[PDB]
Amino acid sequence: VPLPQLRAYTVDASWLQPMAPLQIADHTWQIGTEDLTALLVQTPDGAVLLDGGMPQMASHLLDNMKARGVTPRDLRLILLSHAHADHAGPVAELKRRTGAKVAANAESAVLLARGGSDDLHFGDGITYPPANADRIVMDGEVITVGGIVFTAHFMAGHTPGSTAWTWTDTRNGKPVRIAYADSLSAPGYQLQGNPRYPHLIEDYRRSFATVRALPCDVLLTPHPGASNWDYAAGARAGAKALTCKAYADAAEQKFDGQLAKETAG
Amino acid sequence: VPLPQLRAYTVDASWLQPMAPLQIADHTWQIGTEDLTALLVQTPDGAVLLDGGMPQMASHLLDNMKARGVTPRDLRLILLSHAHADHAGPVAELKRRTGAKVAANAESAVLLARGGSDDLHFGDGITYPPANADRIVMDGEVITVGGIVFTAHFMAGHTPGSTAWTWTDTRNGKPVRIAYADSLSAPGYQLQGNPRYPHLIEDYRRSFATVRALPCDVLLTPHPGASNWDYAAGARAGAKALTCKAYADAAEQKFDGQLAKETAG
Amino acid sequence: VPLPQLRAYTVDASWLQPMAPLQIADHTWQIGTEDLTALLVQTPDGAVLLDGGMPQMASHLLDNMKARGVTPRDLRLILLSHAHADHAGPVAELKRRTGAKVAANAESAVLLARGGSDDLHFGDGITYPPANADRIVMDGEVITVGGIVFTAHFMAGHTPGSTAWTWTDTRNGKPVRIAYADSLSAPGYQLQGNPRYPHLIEDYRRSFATVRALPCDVLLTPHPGASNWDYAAGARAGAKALTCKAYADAAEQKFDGQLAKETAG
Amino acid sequence: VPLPQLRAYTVDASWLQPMAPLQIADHTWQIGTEDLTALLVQTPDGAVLLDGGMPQMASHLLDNMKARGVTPRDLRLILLSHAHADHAGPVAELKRRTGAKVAANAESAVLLARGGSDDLHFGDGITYPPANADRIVMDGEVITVGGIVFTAHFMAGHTPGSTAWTWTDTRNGKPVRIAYADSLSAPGYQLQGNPRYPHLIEDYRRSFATVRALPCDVLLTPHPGASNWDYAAGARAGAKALTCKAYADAAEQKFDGQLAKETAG
Ligand SMILES: C[C@@H]1[C@H]([C@H](C(=O)O)[C@@H](C)O)N=C(C(=O)O)[C@H]1S[C@@H]1CN[C@H](CNS(N)(=O)=O)C1
Ligand SMILES: C[C@@H]1[C@H]([C@H](C(=O)O)[C@@H](C)O)N=C(C(=O)O)[C@H]1S[C@@H]1CN[C@H](CNS(N)(=O)=O)C1
Ligand SMILES: C[C@@H]1[C@H]([C@H](C(=O)O)[C@@H](C)O)N=C(C(=O)O)[C@H]1S[C@@H]1CN[C@H](CNS(N)(=O)=O)C1
Ligand SMILES: C[C@@H]1[C@H]([C@H](C(=O)O)[C@@H](C)O)N=C(C(=O)O)[C@H]1S[C@@H]1CN[C@H](CNS(N)(=O)=O)C1
Ligand SMILES: [Cl-]
Ligand SMILES: [Cl-]
Ligand SMILES: [Cl-]
Ligand SMILES: [Cl-]
Ligand SMILES: [Zn+2]
Ligand SMILES: [Zn+2]
Ligand SMILES: [Zn+2]
Ligand SMILES: [Zn+2]
Ligand SMILES: [Zn+2]
Ligand SMILES: [Zn+2]
Ligand SMILES: [Zn+2]
Ligand SMILES: [Zn+2]
Repeated sequence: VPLPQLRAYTVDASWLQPMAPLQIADHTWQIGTEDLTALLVQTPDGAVLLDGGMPQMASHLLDNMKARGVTPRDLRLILLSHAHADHAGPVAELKRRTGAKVAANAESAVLLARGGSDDLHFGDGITYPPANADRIVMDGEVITVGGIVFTAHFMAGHTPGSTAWTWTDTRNGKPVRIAYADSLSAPGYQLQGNPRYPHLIEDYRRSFATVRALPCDVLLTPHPGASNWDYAAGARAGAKALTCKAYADAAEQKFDGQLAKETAG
Repeated sequence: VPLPQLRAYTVDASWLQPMAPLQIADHTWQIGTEDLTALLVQTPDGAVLLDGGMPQMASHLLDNMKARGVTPRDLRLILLSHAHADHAGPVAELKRRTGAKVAANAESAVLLARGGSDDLHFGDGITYPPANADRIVMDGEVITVGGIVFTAHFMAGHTPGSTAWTWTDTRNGKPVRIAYADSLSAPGYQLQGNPRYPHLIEDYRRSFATVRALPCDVLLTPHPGASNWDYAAGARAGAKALTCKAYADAAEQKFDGQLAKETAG
Repeated sequence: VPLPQLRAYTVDASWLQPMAPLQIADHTWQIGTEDLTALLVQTPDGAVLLDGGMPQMASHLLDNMKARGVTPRDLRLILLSHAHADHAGPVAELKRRTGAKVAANAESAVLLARGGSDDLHFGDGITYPPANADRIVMDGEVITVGGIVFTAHFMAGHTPGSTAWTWTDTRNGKPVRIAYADSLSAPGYQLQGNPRYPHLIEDYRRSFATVRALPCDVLLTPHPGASNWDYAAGARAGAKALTCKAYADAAEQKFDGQLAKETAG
Repeated sequence: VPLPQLRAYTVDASWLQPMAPLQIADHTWQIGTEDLTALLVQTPDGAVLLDGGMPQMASHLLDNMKARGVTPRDLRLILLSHAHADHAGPVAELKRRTGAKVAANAESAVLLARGGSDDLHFGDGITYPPANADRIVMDGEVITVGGIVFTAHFMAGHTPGSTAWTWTDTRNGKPVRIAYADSLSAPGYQLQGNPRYPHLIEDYRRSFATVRALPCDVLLTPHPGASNWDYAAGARAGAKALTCKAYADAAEQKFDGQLAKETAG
């Protein structure tokens, strides 16, 4: 009886289904797949990418950038929700193929630099090519690209370094406060008395309150389903989107249910 | 007119004045200099070092370890208060010369890995040889060596990764709850509206409350003067030591004064 | 049509088939699998591991170490042939679970730290958890553990950082010069005019000459088949082993054939 | 008697004396100080910087770049001769303040990432802010920016990762093959039987032959004096410059003399 083969990180096909760029606001586009968010924000001073999805999405992202008039040298900055393989997967390759630099908090930078290995909950089960951050950000710090101001809001829980990114774009000339809020799930996590994350519950509870209070005319999430987006629905892709308040409340109710089930288990 | 020469990080002589090991508790010793703490905790399962002081202290620390019966292979773990040159200075060299592995939180690990460069407040003015952490710890996580349990208590402010380490040793057979609380100073820092540390004030205030509540029969600090230790006073070195409550209260009063002076400046 | 799923690095079952420790010399043991070498050298001053095989082999290696009387704290040093997933796979996890430090040359250290990603020939197709080296070695440098002297002999080609490690053990009291020579294969490589490795051919040719001249009473290789070892053959496992001269000559003949086939292709 | 203060890395004033850009060829400029080379190559596709000199030179380099019409975003690539503090000093800060990415060989990348600490010959005596390489290059590999092709020629000795960079620019319309050859000095080095660099002598001898054979209409060196440049001499700054052949021969004669003196010492 040999040791088991390594198991590839396989996902639902919709997570890997390419889509053409979908406009969210005047200068903000969804350029990932049907079920994984990768946001391109285009400024006169270069482009920002928030998340890249899975490791195998790099070429697709570059194709969609080209379709939008963003060449590899024009990509200046990569920001991340959190450093798991299904959101930061292609960052190392993107850095090699573009001018982009990565800004992230210390927790996300440490996890990215180990390619998602030694995860607090997944171990080495879900890894990806490691990448280095070029700039470390603190909670509430802003990064400004072409007069678009991105604010980091730490919302630890799903990962220690989970971050919501907020900025203001326009839509029909009017300002739109966009909130890219990270995942608030705890998939298979041990929540209570976890020796690798002793204050997990307290961090999640603080993160629900953080998300509830974000400036949030439009909420987007790394898994669009979490905020009720349907990237395949065209002109109605965002019609059913949740508010940040509703997203936080739904995540807290689910979390409270998981806590109760863990106590019973 | 040439550019200025690089300026060495020079310190008061007492900070560099070697001392013989000073016993703090049954298995805990001060082995640094007169004015910089470096704590050696000896267990049947190897030795732990908390801080090393300045970069040039490595050989002295190794001498004091040998005097205590700790060879290079017996040093198993290095913990840090914070990753500035006067506390983590010799860690890289210690790792090369001993069996020791470094455990630190993500913020301290990132700063250590850049040798203290790009400091939020000091820039590149105070650097030291970079070192890599071998284990990343979360707030409240414990590390157990030979039945001595070290608990990390994050107290961000002086640096983002500032940590208090607590453990229980014995003294005349009775348990002694030791608290190695990090610095609570803000030397020359811009406190209000600091773009590199937007929530600095909130973090300091939370850290005062954290220090005030630590299990703390005996408080030690990286600069012994901060907790009223006098490592040169022999059998009375710890006689005047502050409680954790008094240390936090003194640090908060000083901080409030600095805030008021900054507003006036 | 979605993007392809990630493909796991799957291997022949014999590569993953655990075996009990097989004694090579008085203090040198094969403790990996039937078809992947992982050498444990036991000294009074701690144990050295040369290679670990595939990522999923860590627990098996630790079991075999325990069977040999080597606890996790007794493992002092990990050396590598080259930093591909089937030889350095479990190094990150071994470092987390033992006292071991990694010594490697700069090329191997860079590849290990990126977990085998951005490989000159494999791209990101064959990755593993990244690890950091604790000591960088130069060509011909020696590392001495308990009076066993390990000499590094660089033999670039299969990877830039490919290394042969030599040491002298005993067998029936007599000295035995052991040569752990790295792979000399070029599996699917573009050999001529490779922009990522312009001097590939020259390096391979120099490496054949290096291997031919190693001190080599007993040759071992990361894939035992390359040196005609059969780890499942018990008391005759090493009976058919090649000399270093024969191994180099066979590798050069195969390489010359591949060159000719590449020219024709 | 306290431990000694840290000693700053101080240098001759001419090494820190700013100069205005000095044109070497149509698109190649010396933009460092009077006695430290920092070469700016301007292409329609961005600028390349080869070396930056001392750590405190970053702002001066950026000023000279601006004077040349190169903004921070236009700097695309930093190449290095070798990763000592007087040549790679300001690279970390340049990466933070510009769009530049660093390409270097593995040896130079490892030394840069430790900020010059644990030097084979200097120990920790000469350190600088650590930086990460974005691309690793192999011997003979080319990097092309705006149709300027830079070729790496490894010339190990002064450091393991010492590199000569060659490219072709124009001067009065005619092609000029420029050779930026690294230092061939061994200042205070133990040459024979050095355990940290066993093949030092062989590497230096191979490097003399490499430099002698470089394409070399114009030779430049990190210390301009080594190639008989006088950056303060205006229109005659390069008039007395050595050929690559003469530079190698002078370095070999000096090296042979040092070998003989070491034997006598
Ligand atoms: C297990 C999911 C996956 C993992 C993760 O990011 O933790 C990844 C390692 O596989 N991404 C998820 C995340 O929350 O970031 C978790 S939760 C899962 C993702 N979407 C599934 C269906 N719900 S939804 N809201 O998108 O319609 C639930
Ligand atoms: C400027 C001091 C120094 C610096 C630091 O750690 O920030 C170091 C970069 O120089 N270490 C300090 C610390 O708090 O950790 C600061 S505060 C300074 C240290 N001890 C001085 C005298 N007070 S005491 N309490 O020790 O008697 C004040
Ligand atoms: C493609 C093989 C594998 C790869 C490698 O190390 O390059 C790994 C990424 O899959 N390990 C090999 C090595 O040489 O190190 C190559 S060669 C292959 C290994 N053993 C196979 C059968 N020959 S043998 N000599 O062992 O009987 C050939
Ligand atoms: C000791 C010098 C210095 C050191 C170095 O790069 O090794 C640095 C750590 O201080 N830079 C040098 C180099 O070669 O790269 C060495 S040699 C020294 C530099 N220029 C001095 C005068 N000779 S010259 N040829 O420039 O007129 C000799
Ligand atoms: Cl481009
Ligand atoms: Cl020892
Ligand atoms: Cl153990
Ligand atoms: Cl700019
Ligand atoms: Zn996730
Ligand atoms: Zn996810
Ligand atoms: Zn400090
Ligand atoms: Zn201090
Ligand atoms: Zn291989
Ligand atoms: Zn292999
Ligand atoms: Zn040098
Ligand atoms: Zn120099």
